[PDB]
Amino acid sequence: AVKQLIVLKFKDEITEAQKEEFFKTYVNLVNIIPAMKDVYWGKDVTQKNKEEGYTHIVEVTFIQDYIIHPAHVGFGDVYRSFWEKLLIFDYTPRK
Amino acid sequence: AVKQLIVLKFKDEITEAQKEEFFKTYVNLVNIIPAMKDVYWGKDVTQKNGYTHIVEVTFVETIQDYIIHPAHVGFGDVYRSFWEKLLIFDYTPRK
Repeated sequence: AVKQLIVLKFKDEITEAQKEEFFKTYVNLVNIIPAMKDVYWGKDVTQKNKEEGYTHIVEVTFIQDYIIHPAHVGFGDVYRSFWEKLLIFDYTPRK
Repeated sequence: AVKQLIVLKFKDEITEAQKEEFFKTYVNLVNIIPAMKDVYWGKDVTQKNGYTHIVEVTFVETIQDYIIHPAHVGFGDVYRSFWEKLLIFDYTPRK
């Protein structure tokens, strides 16, 4: 199974309630994007690399059907102003 | 459950065989460290952004035990010349 890791920092203007609604909306995308099987998210507690400033993590389990899906594109349309930086990684987890 | 996410880029001199050995050793750490419950790793395929690899470790208090642990310290002592940069995040996955 294939995973997508999203690492992000929100702009300073964005409030806590706004972030909770951002993640809740992204989690509910699972029910309307057939490619999306699972989503978890989390906030970094240790701030080991605070020079970089990334604060949150999203784990999505599945990608082209998702990328152009209007729900996915629409989510990007609504919330793009929320994030100051963003890294995306796609990979197959192994041992 | 608490997860540790490690994002890294290797030095250009590091070879594919070395990286494979790096990850197999890191994965076997689950056998030596009681706090370490599970490990997966993967290589980013998309290159959307310089980071190339991810490691997912499954366990916050029992993270301190891992961090100080001689096997974890020893792993860093062996292999830290391998990586050019790394990010580390600790979080509790939720939805």
